[PDB]
Amino acid sequence: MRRSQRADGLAAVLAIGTANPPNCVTQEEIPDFYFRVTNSDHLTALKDKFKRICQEMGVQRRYLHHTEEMLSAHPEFVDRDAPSLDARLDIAADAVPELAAEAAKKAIAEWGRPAADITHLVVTTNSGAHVPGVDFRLVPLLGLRPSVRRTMLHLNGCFAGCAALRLAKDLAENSRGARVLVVAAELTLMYFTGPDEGCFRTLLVQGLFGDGAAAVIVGADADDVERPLFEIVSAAQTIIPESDHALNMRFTERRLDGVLGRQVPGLIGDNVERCLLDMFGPLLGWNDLFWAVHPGSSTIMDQVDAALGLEPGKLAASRRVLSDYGNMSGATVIFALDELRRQPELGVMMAFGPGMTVDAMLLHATS
Amino acid sequence: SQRADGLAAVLAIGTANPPNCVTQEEIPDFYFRVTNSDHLTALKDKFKRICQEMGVQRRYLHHTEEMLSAHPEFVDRDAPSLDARLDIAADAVPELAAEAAKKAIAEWGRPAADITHLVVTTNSGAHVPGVDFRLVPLLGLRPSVRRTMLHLNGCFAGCAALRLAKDLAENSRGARVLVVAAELTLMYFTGPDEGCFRTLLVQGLFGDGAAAVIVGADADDVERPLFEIVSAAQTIIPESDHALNMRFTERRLDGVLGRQVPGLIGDNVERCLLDMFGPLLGGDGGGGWNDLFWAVHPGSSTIMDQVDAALGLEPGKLAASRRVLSDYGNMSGATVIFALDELRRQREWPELGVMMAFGPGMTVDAMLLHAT
Repeated sequence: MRRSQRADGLAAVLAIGTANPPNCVTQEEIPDFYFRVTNSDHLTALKDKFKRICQEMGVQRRYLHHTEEMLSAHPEFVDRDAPSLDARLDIAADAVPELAAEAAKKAIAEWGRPAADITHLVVTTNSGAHVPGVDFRLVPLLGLRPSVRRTMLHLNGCFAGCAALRLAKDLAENSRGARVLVVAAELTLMYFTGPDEGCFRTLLVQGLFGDGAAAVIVGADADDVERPLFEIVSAAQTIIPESDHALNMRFTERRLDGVLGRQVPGLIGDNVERCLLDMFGPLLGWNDLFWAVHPGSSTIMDQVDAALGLEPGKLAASRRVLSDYGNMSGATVIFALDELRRQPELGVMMAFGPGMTVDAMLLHATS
Repeated sequence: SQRADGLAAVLAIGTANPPNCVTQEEIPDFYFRVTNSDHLTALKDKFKRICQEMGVQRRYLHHTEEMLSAHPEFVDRDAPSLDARLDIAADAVPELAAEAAKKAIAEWGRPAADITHLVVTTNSGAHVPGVDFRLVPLLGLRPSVRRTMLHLNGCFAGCAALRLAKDLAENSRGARVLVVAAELTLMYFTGPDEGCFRTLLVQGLFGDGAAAVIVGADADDVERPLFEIVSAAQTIIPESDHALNMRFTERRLDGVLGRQVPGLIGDNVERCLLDMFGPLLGGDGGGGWNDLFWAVHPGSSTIMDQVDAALGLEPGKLAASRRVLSDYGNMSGATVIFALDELRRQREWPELGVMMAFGPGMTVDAMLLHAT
C-alpha cells in the first residue's frame, strides 16, 4: 500500500505561549531570600561572595515556584545530605502540568484553533519522573483528544527545547494537517538546597536558574486563520568531543544534581562556529542571520558573540530573556524566540547542553 | 529538505539479555534467602504461586548474589538507594543496549556510520548525557547523529519510540533510525512485604533485556525489509490512571500494579484498536481479528487471555507473545520488540498485523504492520 497523506510545506511555528510561577525575585533580593531560607545568614563572608557572583551573571529577576512556606514545610530540602527526591517529585507532579497548561493555553489562544485540533503532543522537562507523565496530565487540563499522539521526554537538560522542536518538525511534516503542541517546563525546586563548601555550584544554580514553561504550536500548510511565525528549514545536532565531564546532571536521592564546569563557556566559544558549519554547512557572515540562543550566562553569550563576530543587537533577545527570567533549562530558547518575534530572513535557534551537545534549527522568518 | 518516498520499514531486529539466566523454579528459594526472609513460609507460598502460574518460565537478570552482597541497602525496603542503582545502570544499560544494537546492525548489513537518527528509551537511567550519548562511541555513530533520549516511558515505550522512528525515517531521504529499548530490574529490586504483594509480582514477572531495531524508508538493494509500518497510533483508557503507574523514589523505582489491569485491557482493547486505525481495518478476511498477526506486550497469562477473549483470537495468534513472556518475562518497553522478533522467526501467514503495548495511563501504543 501507499504512504499516508503528508504535508506539502515546511513545519512552522504558528504560536508561542509562556508562563512563570507568581513568586518573582530580583537579583538584588536573591541573596537575602536564599541565605534566610537556608538558615545561613550567619555566613557573612559567603553571602558577600554570593552577592558579587549574582551581580556578574546577566540575570535581573527570576520566578520561583518554591516560597518560604513551601520550604518551611520541607526542611529536608535545605539539608544537603537528606534524601528528599520523593517530596520534590510529588510537588513537581502537580505543579509542572499546571504551569505547562497555562503556557499551552496561551499558545492555543494565539493559534486561534481549538485544543481538539491538536494531533501530537511533545513534552520535555527535567522536573518529573512519572508514568503517566506531564504529557498525560495535560490531556484533561487542555481538553486534548484521547488519541493525541504523545511523547514524554524526561530529563534532557538545556538542549531539551530544541530537541523537542526537531521532533515536532518531522511529526508536523509527515501527516497532512498535523498540529503539534510542544511544551518545555522547568522547576528549580528540583535542585534547591543549602550552600556548598567548595567552588560554589549550588550558589551558581541559585544565581542563574529560574522557573518557566514555554508552549509552541507547530504545523505545516497554514490555513486561513493561522499565522506562521517561522518555518523550520532544518534541525540538527552534534557533539563537542571530550567534553562529557564539563557539564552533566542526574537524579539523586537528595535532589537533581550535576556538574556545571568552569570549562563550559570556553568549550562553547571554541567550538560553536565549527558545530554550525558541520550541522548546516551547504544551507548557509554570521551577521546575515537572526539568533535565538539558549543564553546560559552572560559569559556564554560573550563567548558566542566573540566566536561568531556578532554585532551587539544579535544576541539581544537571548540576553533579554536571561535578564528577565534567568536560565529555565529547555524552555529558555523558546522564550528567546518569543522575545525575538516581539522585537534577516534566515536565522539560527540553538542550545548547548550536556555531552556537550548542540541542538540547532535553521529558521526562515515570515516576511 | 529531501523527504523519503515510501513507508518506513523495520529493516533489522537485534536483542540481548544479561548472561545470568534464572529459572522460575529456583527463584523462590534464591529471593527469600538473599532477602533474609526464609521465616516467611506463607509469603513464600504466595511467591511460588505467582512464579508458577502467571506464564513466565525463565528470566535474565543483571544483578547477582555478588552484586546484592555489595549493596545490602537494596534489600532494605526503607533505605535510600537510588544513587547506587543509577550508578550501576549508567554503565550496564549502554553495554546491554550496545550488544542488541550491534546484532541489529549486523543483520541490517550496512555500517553504523550510515545511521542518521538514534532513539533510545529506558526506565533504567536518569542521566544527561544519557544512554543515547553513551552509544555513540560504543557503536561508532557519527557525532552528528540526531538523538532522542526517552527516560521512563513504561511498558508502551518501545512502541512509542517506533512511532517516532516512522516519522523520522519517512520525512528525510536516506534516513536510517536506530531504535533501542532496554530494561534493568535492579531498579525495582527489594525485600518482600508481608501485607502486600506488589513486590512479589515484580520479582516474579519482570526480567532484563535490550532490543534494537533499524527503521528506514525506501529500502536499498542490500537491505531486507521485514515489516512496513503502515500506521502508528496511541490512545487512552479513561479513568484508569490509578490502576497502573510508576515513578522514581529515593529507595527504588516504584509504582502500582492494580488488580484491575487485565480487566481494563480486556474491556477496552477492541474499541482502542478501532478508534486508532479506523478504515485501515476495513475488509475481510473470513476470520475477523484472526485475519491479522499479533505482537503484543504480554504482561501476564491473564492479560494475554483477556486480549484473546476480547478479540476472539485462536490459540496460535498470541503464541509468539506468550513465548516471549515464557522465555524472558516482562522487559518493559523492549518486550514487544522481542515479540516481533519471535513472530518473524515463527514465519498462508497473515499479511497485516498489529504490534501493541499497554502501559500507565492507561495508554495503548499500537502500530499496524504489513509484512514484506
